[PDB]
Amino acid sequence: SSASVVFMRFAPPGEETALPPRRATPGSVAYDLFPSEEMDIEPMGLAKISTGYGIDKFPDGCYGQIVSRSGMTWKNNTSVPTGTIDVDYRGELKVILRNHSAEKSVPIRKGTSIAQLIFLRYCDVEEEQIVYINETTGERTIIDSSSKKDNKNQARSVRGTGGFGST
Amino acid sequence: DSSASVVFMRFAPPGEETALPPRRATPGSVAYDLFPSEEMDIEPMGLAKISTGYGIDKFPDGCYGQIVSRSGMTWKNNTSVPTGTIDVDYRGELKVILRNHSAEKSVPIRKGTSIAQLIFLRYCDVEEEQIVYINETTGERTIIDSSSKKDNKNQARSVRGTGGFGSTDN
Amino acid sequence: DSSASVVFMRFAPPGEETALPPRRATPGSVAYDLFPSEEMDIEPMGLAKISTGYGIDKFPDGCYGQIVSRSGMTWKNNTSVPTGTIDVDYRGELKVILRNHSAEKSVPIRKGTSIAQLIFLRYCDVEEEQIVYINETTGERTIIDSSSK
Ligand SMILES: O=c1ccn([C@H]2C[C@H](O)[C@@H](CO)O2)c(=O)[nH]1
Ligand SMILES: O=c1ccn([C@H]2C[C@H](O)[C@@H](CO)O2)c(=O)[nH]1
Ligand SMILES: O=c1ccn([C@H]2C[C@H](O)[C@@H](CO)O2)c(=O)[nH]1
Ligand SMILES: [Mg+2]
Ligand SMILES: [Mg+2]
Repeated sequence: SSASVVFMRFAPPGEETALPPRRATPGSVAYDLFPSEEMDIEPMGLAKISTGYGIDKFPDGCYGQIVSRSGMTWKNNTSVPTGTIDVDYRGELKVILRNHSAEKSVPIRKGTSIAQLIFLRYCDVEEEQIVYINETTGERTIIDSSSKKDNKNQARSVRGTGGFGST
Repeated sequence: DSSASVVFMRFAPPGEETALPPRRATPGSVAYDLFPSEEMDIEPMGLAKISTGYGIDKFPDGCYGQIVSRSGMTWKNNTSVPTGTIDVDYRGELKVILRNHSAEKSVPIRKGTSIAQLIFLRYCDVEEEQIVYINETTGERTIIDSSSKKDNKNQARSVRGTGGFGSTDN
Repeated sequence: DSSASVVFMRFAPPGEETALPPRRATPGSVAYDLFPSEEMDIEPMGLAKISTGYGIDKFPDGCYGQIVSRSGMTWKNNTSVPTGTIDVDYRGELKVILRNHSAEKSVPIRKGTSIAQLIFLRYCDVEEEQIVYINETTGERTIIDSSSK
């Protein structure tokens, strides 16, 4: 089960919630996220929209990146300015959507997907070093070095449901 | 070898003028410079959809195409590329979405100057998925749904074709 | 082992005060927090190029560096990081491009607060490429060009 994902639905079974993440076509690279509640983003506004789902299990070597959908961007003059989901995040996925229109509001509706989640491959660094390289001599001075187990320069040990500048 | 190869498809017939082909500027460049097929001026606070003249016929194995902004275009012209996720079943022409954040200046779009860059990023094409409800108090896990890629769960349509830019929205 | 190791290069000499080093905030954090070398206030609707004090001497195998926005700086300060693609031959100092989307408020850039984050993303360094023309009506394929890295 290498190319597998487990989404966690925050609402109990039988309770009403957002439409589940879905892949629009067989070659779609991302899951369309839907809003749990409806709203209208005011001109020049910034919204944090709940999707009703979290990620219980990520595919191996991947993290989740929320990116904009081209239709929502172009037709509604928006952007998704952030969307990096850490692999220890246990909370609900929230979409940050910016309205760039000075006169029009953006409709957020239950049947229409607001952004998409892609599972990107990244390197979870095991070893790191900070070096100083002398521009004139070429001499390398090791300033510091750490292994992932060292948990050096850490904000906290457990992310939990903490996000949005929680560190 | 499909693992490290790409095939771009040119939309204009061979005996016709078109955009400069996607190309990597340096040996360490991670992305292909994209060029416009036609010229325009993006008005202050404007948003443009620019034709590049090319599509992707074949992606490198396990990769998709991500259109990202160029640092020069972003900084010198006060722009952004607010979207750029290319699906591996997309058969249409790549279009660059460029936003002008300047209130006073227009952005010049010219044939010899690159407007964005395209990176082939490694992603997971999910084969098996589950939706679960986790009750941490009872230590229980209720499977709401499960699907394999071939189940085509909650799909909009079978063939993407040349459809993009909200083609799956109502 | 080059497969999961990184070497950051500090631009300031060792006896000099500089930006806080790139750090992963929690054990599950996928990105390194970047900090400013100097303090500033980004004017309303402004765009800043902020020095971080560090470059990348060595990238993990098959990875490049992508500077992306932090959700706190985006949401609390009404910003975006509109660019951040670091090429694997880049020997300069990483600079964060931060846009202020507010019309009335300035963005404070302070030494102890991270301004963006750096992810080591896996990408394909293409070895072979072709440009083809596909005749929609006939299905015939004409190779326009082909090149190896
Ligand atoms: O667009 C975003 C950005 C972040 N987060 C969550 C997950 C992430 O690990 C944490 C802090 O970045 O907040 C979201 O829900 N959506
Ligand atoms: O910036 C973008 C975003 C999308 N698309 C196309 C390809 C993609 O698979 C489809 C649906 O987003 O639209 C582009 O050409 N450029
Ligand atoms: O946000 C950015 C984008 C680019 N660069 C550097 C590295 C890259 O290889 C070069 C050209 O894009 O400029 C930065 O320092 N910061
Ligand atoms: Mg889509
Ligand atoms: Mg963080």
